[PDB]
Amino acid sequence: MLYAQVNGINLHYEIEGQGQPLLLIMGLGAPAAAWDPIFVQTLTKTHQVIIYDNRGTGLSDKPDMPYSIAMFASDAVGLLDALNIPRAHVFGVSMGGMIAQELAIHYPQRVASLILGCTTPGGKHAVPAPPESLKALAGLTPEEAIREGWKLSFSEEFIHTHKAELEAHIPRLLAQLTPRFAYERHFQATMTLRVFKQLKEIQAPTLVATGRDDMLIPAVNSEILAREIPGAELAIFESAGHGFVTSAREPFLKVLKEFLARQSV
Ligand SMILES: CCCC(=O)OC(CO)CO
Repeated sequence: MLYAQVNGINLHYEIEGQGQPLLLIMGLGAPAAAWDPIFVQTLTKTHQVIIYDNRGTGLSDKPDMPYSIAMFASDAVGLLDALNIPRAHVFGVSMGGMIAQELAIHYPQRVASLILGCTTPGGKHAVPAPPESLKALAGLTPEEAIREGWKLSFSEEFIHTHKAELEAHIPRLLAQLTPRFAYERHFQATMTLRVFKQLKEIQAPTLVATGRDDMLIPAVNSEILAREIPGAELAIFESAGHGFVTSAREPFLKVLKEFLARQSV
């Protein structure tokens, strides 16, 4: 129901809670509805949490044009401008983490602190998973694509013991599908990231976090990020993968809240 007009397009967002602003940036082809709800609701107790649909996703406009990480970052800053927020804590997951890096480099004045979740600096120094594995875009229903996607983010035992919790998220994901053309624009956007050499210039206090057994974005990329960014802290969660925000939710909340309690806008 709420929209901000940014760079000539409409971006759907939701904002909740009181406290310092915390902007959450979601990954490849994923709308705000993809956020773990307990994670987001818990953060609203201490922070004013902003979530949103990147262009191409959810209820935002979906222009069929080349997308880039710079463009996504410009959209995020424009959202903050529309909300009249001069400075925000930024947490980005996966491609959202790439957007966050771009924000910290090119718009440092807008970024109070930086949290980089299961992400990568891209380029020849990064380690990707096979492009093949990013086929959670098949011949499958959207529902069965989501269930197959869980195998990339969660262990078999986690999927078994948390079945009801995972399945309850399906309707929220199916409510606004990312169309194939937009998904491809997001995928190509991931190859426009040119930040490795500039990571050392990031001034924001930084936390880098991932699951050790991430099969989609190898966890070594977090070690690379943490090494390059001055003063960056590193949190690797042991029995967890790409879906660590869900499968390591309480340990990550504890680390994230402790990090944020030492920060300000
Ligand atoms: C500072 C803006 C407060 C605001 O209007 O949003 C509220 C109500 O949704 C939650 O933060």
